Amino acid sequence: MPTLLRVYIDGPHGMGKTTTTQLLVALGSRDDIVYVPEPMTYWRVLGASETIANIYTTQHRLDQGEISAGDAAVVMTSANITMGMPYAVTDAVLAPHIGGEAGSPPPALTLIFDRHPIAALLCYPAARYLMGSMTPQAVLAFVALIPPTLPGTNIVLGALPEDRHIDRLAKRLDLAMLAAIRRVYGLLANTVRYLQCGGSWREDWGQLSGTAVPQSNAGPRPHIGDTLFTLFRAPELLAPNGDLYNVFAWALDVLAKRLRSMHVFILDYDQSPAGCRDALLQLTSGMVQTHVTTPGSIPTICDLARTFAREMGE
Amino acid sequence: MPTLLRVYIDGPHGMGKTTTTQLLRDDIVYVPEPMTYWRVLGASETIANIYTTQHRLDQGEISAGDAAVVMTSANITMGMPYAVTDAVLAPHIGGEAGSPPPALTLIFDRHPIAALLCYPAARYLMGSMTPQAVLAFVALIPPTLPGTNIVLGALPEDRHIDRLAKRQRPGERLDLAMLAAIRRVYGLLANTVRYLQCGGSWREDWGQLSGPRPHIGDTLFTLFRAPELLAPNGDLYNVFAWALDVLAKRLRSMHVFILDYDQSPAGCRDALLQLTSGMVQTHVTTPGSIPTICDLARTFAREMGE
Ligand SMILES: Cc1cn([C@H]2C[C@H](O)[C@@H](CO)O2)c(=O)[nH]c1=O
Ligand SMILES: Cc1cn([C@H]2C[C@H](O)[C@@H](CO)O2)c(=O)[nH]c1=O
Repeated sequence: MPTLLRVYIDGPHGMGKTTTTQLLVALGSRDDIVYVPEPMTYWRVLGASETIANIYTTQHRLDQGEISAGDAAVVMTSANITMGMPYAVTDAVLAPHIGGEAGSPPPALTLIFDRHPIAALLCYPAARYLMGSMTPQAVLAFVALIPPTLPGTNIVLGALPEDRHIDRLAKRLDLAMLAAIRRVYGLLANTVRYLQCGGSWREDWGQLSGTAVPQSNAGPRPHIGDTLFTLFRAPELLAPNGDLYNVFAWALDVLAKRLRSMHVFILDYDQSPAGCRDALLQLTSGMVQTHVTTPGSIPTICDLARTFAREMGE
Repeated sequence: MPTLLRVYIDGPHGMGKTTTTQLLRDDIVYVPEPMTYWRVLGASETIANIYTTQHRLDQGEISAGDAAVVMTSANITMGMPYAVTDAVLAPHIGGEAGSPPPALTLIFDRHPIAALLCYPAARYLMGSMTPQAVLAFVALIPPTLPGTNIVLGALPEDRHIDRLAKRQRPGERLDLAMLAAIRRVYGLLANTVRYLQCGGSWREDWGQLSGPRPHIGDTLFTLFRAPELLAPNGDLYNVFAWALDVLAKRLRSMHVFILDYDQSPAGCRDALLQLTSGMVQTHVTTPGSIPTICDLARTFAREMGE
């Protein structure tokens, strides 16, 4: 059976993920590498009217004190359903074709995705919770809906000094949001690593008590205060005993299950587009490939990707 | 390895699902309605907010767009406990056992599809939710594990209205339009499983909606013929078509059983218990899966069901 290499490029917006990814696709043979792009058209038209604008306008309104935190959360929660739709539908139709993990000879097909389901089911929500525009309950609700992690889930997150990032981003201008999203993804990288080194949130929960003070596949085990777990020490989720309600505890259990088997890689975006491209292309060497389930899975996957790209990525 | 029997009691609210499961020490556990999560843990009085917003919309006090945001947002809270529970329980489910008594029997008050498909679909028919939001929920429906036995209810509308009147939840408003919508959605749901099990292919029969199983117009597929989901030439956009493909996959392997609720509580209880004979049991994955499942159930019940 042919082998497949799925690679999800994710991380804070504005680092050059899109530019880079296409440079990567450009180099490959026409048909042995397909790109599932950002579904902009679904966010601006198909699923709803100008979703990105509504998000930014609401955060701005909230900041100005024109609407309440509750009003903002409803809007943000609702908008996040639209933002994550295409990732979730694509994951559900693609899953059946993924077989077991083959190994780190060239893959018959290579699927480059612009973001992974967790961007919308974990990362953006958590960032919005840090911005005060989303409840911690809604965040964990999204987390509980994260699809089972299939074998060969290779994710690439990005590295970029904040000044370089601000610069690159700056052509609404929300630097607090940029910081938030930056912290969320840092935490995420630490969380996979924490999970892969044996970290048990239930065992280290007691080590959290405090406030706010990154590698994904290298280094020692991070302190739980440096992982996504710290975010959920919110008073809304805590009971009279001081411990988390089980509903939320189970959601953190889901979070750990989902992130422990993922393969995370860091791409240094502080270089030219071609550098990033050559950079990303060299990381593919250590990513895990998987077998497809049917002999005709390759073409089906190709159709899906092209159709997705044509209908939703511009 | 011990065998487990999972039974999800679902259907429109107000038929007596709860009474019947209550009436029906350690070889059968009940995962109840997570009322406390809906009223306190996840958010403040979620059922009230739902009914108030439908009522406000009806009065013309807010727009259809405003209603959908609130409705979409609230549906996240309503389905949270079912989704979290499904996610932690899945790992313990093994393959099917067969067509002797099961070591453990899990009775649930509703299945993830009530909040991930049925309520949203009904609110769409009520004008308080977009068809895009509905399919977004459908796309998140957890993979259907083996032994997914779901019991839906049968009850004449007059008997239902009559009964609904008295079991009004905290914040609920007696809405007959909403009752009809939810009744239709579940009727369609039942037909859809059957359609799917008999070979029905929505892509092949889609044309009959604009031109020995049910007709596609009697399944959930009819609801997604909404103009919002179609391109200028009438075609369903692929994003939505894929969502329908997820819907068929999820519902085809489900085991649906109809319980007649037009009878006394003990009648229903026995009725339900006689239906368990044809439900599919599965093996658990670890030897210590039973107790873990028991803990889960009890803890869920204690923390969220009152
Ligand atoms: C993926 C995703 C992106 N975004 C934002 C980041 C950028 O502003 C823009 C491009 O992805 O959208 C969200 O707000 N939510 C999401 O789930
Ligand atoms: C499960 C669920 C229930 N409900 C409502 C219907 C009834 O008011 C009550 C069910 O006991 O809650 C929703 O509005 N949405 C859902 O997803």
